[PDB]
Amino acid sequence: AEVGLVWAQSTSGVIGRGGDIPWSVPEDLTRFKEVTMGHTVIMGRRTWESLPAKVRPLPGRRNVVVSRRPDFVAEGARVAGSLEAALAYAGSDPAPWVIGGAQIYLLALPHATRCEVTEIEIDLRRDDDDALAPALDDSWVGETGEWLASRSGLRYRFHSYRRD
Ligand SMILES: NC(=O)C1=CN([C@@H]2O[C@H](COP(=O)(O)OP(=O)(O)OC[C@H]3O[C@@H](n4cnc5c(N)ncnc54)[C@H](OP(=O)(O)O)[C@@H]3O)[C@@H](O)[C@H]2O)C=CC1
Ligand SMILES: COc1cc(Cc2cnc(N)nc2N)cc(OC)c1OC
Ligand SMILES: [Cl-]
Repeated sequence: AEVGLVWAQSTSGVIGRGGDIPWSVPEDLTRFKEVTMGHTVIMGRRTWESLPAKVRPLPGRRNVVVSRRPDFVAEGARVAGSLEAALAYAGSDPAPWVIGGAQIYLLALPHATRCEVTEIEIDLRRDDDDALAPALDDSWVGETGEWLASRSGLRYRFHSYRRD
């Protein structure tokens, strides 16, 4: 099983602020759908909460929420008490995806063999309570696309990385 991580970050490494994603780049949500469609999507409890209620569970995917609380309620999702448990509920899924947030990416990173990153050209100065992207060392190899204009007026680009 190829455990993948998918996220969007500013160039500075911010993925979340004030419980939200601090930009609007539609092309990123489209990409996210394209990558994750048909697979398990594993998320931390706070990410689950960040999603608008009507958008969740994410359709066409098996949703899993990681919590320490074995009685946590996620309507339309399986709740798991660890990342290892989350990966077990993925079953025979050949390519489960971890979809955030900061805490869960760090948990998953040792299992991961693929990362799909959208970089957003926005000037965000890291605050103390920002959610931050994991750093990838050079065991990770891949390709970086060209800068693209979003409908938003910001630029973005895709990075695809893998390791054995
Ligand atoms: N730009 C992007 O690509 C994305 C951005 N985000 C943003 O990221 C932020 C959320 O990230 P973050 O705050 O780090 O939270 P997470 O989504 O990573 O969830 C953290 C929670 O996961 C549970 N948890 C953590 N570690 C463990 C463990 N070892 N075992 C079991 N459960 C565990 C806990 O839930 P509990 O307390 O219930 O036990 C904890 O509160 C939001 O702002 C969101 O909008 C999210 C997804 C993608
Ligand atoms: C489809 O809507 C959402 C998707 C995500 C997760 C996510 C979004 N973009 C990327 N590139 N990777 C991800 N893991 C996170 C969200 O909010 C925190 C979303 O709603 C706004
Ligand atoms: Cl990067």
